[PDB]
Amino acid sequence: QSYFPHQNPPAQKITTTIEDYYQHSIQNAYEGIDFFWGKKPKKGDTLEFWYGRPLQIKRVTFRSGNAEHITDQFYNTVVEVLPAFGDNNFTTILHFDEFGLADGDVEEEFSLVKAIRLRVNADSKYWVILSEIYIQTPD
Repeated sequence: QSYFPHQNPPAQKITTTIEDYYQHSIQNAYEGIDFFWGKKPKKGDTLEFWYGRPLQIKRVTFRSGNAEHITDQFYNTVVEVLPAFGDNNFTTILHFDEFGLADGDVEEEFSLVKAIRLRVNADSKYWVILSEIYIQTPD
């Protein structure tokens, strides 16, 4: 599969500073339609999911690359959350690892969020794919 859809919590806003490729938007990937395909990430790029009410989350999964494009990962990129109750600063919860996967259980302290984002810490020589985005709730 080039893509693993999921029903994710409805987002109020989804922003990215990464130019996408035709029919491969970040909204498409979040909404279960098809994989995200972005041009080369740059230092400082973000991809953000904003929620209109506090959102309880249990696990986050961002799968970068896919079988046909194994290079097209998020490198040197963090997953951060903006807690619902706290100031306007995101906190890092995960990194894209040696498999290009950012996946883990969210600690309880960071689990009630206003936003989830990816933030890129270095330029990449490759395009980027998200083939799985799963914001798992306790429901």
